Amino acid sequence: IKSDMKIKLRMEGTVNGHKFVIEGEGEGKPYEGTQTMNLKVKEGAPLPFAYDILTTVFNRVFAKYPKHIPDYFKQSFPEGYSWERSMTFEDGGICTARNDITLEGDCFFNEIRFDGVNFPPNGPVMQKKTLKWEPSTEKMYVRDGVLTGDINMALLLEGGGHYRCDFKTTYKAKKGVQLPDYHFVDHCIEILSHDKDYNNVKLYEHAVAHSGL
Amino acid sequence: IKSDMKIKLRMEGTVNGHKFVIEGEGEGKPYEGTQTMNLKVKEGAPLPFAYDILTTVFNRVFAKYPKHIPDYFKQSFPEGYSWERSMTFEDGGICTARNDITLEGDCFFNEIRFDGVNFPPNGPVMQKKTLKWEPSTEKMYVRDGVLTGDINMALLLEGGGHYRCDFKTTYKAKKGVQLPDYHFVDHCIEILSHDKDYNNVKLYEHAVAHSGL
Amino acid sequence: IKSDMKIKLRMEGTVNGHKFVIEGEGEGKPYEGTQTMNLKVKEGAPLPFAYDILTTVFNRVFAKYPKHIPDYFKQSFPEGYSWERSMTFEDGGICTARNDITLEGDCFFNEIRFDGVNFPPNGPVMQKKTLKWEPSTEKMYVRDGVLTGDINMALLLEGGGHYRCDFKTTYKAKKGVQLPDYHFVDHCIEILSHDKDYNNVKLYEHAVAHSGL
Amino acid sequence: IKSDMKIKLRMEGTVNGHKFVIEGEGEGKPYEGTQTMNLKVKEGAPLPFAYDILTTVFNRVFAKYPKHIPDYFKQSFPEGYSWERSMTFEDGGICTARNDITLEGDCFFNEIRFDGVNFPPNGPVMQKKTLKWEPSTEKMYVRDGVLTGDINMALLLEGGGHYRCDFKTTYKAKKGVQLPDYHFVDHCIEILSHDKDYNNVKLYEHAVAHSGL
Repeated sequence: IKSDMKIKLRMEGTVNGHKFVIEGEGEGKPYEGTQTMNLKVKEGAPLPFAYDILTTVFNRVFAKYPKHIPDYFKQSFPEGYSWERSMTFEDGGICTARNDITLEGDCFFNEIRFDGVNFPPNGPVMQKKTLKWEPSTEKMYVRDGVLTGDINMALLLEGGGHYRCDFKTTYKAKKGVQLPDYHFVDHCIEILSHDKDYNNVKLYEHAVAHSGL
Repeated sequence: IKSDMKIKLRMEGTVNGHKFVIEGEGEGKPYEGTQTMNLKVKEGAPLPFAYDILTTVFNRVFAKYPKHIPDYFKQSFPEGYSWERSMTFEDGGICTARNDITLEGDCFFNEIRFDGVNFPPNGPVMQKKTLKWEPSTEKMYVRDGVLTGDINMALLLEGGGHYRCDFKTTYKAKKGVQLPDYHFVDHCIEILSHDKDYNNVKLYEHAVAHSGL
Repeated sequence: IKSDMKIKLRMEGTVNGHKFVIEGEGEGKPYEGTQTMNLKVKEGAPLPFAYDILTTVFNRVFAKYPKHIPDYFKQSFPEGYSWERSMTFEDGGICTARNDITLEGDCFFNEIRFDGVNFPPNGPVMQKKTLKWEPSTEKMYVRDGVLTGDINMALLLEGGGHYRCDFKTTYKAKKGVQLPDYHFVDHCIEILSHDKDYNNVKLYEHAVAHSGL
Repeated sequence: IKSDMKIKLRMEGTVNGHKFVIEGEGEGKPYEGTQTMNLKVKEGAPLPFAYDILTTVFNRVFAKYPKHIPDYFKQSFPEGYSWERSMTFEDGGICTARNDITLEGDCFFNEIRFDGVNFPPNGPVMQKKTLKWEPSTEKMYVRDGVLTGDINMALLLEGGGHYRCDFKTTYKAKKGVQLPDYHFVDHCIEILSHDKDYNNVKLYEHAVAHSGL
């Protein structure tokens, strides 16, 4: 894991019955906790739901970990790691997602599956009324020998107000690593640019681990 | 929809990272609320998780509806209907599932996707310690012009005790149908026979709609 | 526990900051699974929230248990039992409640505490837009040597539609009793009459235990 | 609200049927985001449950708010504010709590009610196996004209591992105040000293508001 790394991904999913495929190519700085990616809808264009529900699915290797907190993710390579996540929205929408992350040369490959169910037809996801995710702080703790992260996430909505989602992600190293004590990862994710129907999206994330107050 | 109907299905899914395909062929009696199916694992054998998590995913057409409760499901054909479901287990395991149900001649075809995440590695699902689902009563109510069913489900476990799961299923007719008032559907599902690793399973369900006490 | 029993109760609670006391006197038939009660607001009249949230707090002794299902509740007397319940509404409202049930002569005394928080100010509870609870089926199972009941409950709302609440009640006998296997209790509760601000309410419940389909 | 303020409180509650009263006296620095309190069990000693479940119930006035984030709490006085909270533990334990906060001279008075239900008898709360709350980051957002804070909280347990609780607190000013945009409050709470059965406890909290990464 070098100061500069490339990223490639493929997501296949279904949300509200709508099948899609998205591919991404980007780059990031693992030790600065930053990454940027260009994403293209390859099947199912135009997506009928809020693109924002996908974006946090598009790798905690890209998080700046201070010396005092063991870095579960960077420690996991070359073998790498996978994660699974549930996203429980406050109106009963539920998404499941996974990523199997491999490293070849200077490039992370991401094999992703995303599924979304029970979104109300007049809700902000199906009506595409989301603006952005707010920054967040993920709570990281060991459970059954692997790392779990829980996050209170919120989408800022058109015309004001927020739409809440609770994330639970289970991260699993493919080798033994030094496990961290309870800690936090601050995140900020943003769509830098997109075209009209989000067929093309440029995405960015900054993340930094810390020990709280 | 005749007194006797055939059923065919294909499920593709991933649970705990493990990819699989299962195909099923069966028959049922829509007006008696009964059905039986033979299921075969076509890819991913042997499944590393409790087969029981799948079984309720393997069609509320097969539910005996009395004259006084509009039958959302039978009314929906020939066009048919689809459903989406989240299954929230008490230990944080979450599954998402969907079925798109079509009718050709005397045969229902079921296109199914199933995804499971966040199952604890020492839990009853990953350790295959489930015996059966208990019978249940699904609560059916209209929400946003479509039908929602919520169920408090429980797996009876090896060595006693239960493992709870909450189902929320959204059922969507592909045409206009007379919508029912709040009602119930009693269910009982059972694996009639299986081989050692559940590569072959014979499954049965009985369901009856009612208006409660 | 005779064919006819009297009931007296006192509830103290706070909902949305509003303190109240309600007292009740009634009668029921334990073996027929029926009871009726007259309730009077003694402090905090007029209640600023939907009275319906209280009613299921105003004793599973009054449930008709068939010979084949051990009756945890009737078995518990003369010593009696207590219960605790959480009520999780779909809009984030949460109530907690408890009842300590004693028997003196032919009369059950009920010491009740009820607390409600996080109800949205424009929601159906604070705006008093509830009509009734729908009938329900409670799922009963043993957990840690005591009985747990889970219920998918729904309030029918003014102008149509439902408002969902999930009940979890833990029932604790004050002596050893034969524990039942997994079973169900059907319920129907209804306000028979009330005055304008629900200062006076006549309430009824019918409940019957069964083994499902 | 001065650089130094006094605090007095009274909590009445019931957890697992066990009634108690606790009184507290302390002091804090509202603009430094710190406070300390001495708490005494006045009724129900010795408490049969983990004292830690109470501690975050023992005032966001004591949070350091930077100039760029409107301070909902400090703005609310002299009239003051109240809050309600639900605490949803991962094993089904649920607590409800409220605080009505008044200011007289240099002293905040806190009228508190706390109720806890559905705690498993062999769980860490009833078995008193909690060590401390981990630091946290509360997510603050406006909803229905008032402020809501959600927190992923975790108790560190004896012998390792964590026990998760999700907090939702609704904060209500008793006058009009400038409402803040989405923000965060970092918290750290600690028991500085206690006697054997927690009849006497010295408690401390540090909290700082921020805008995330």
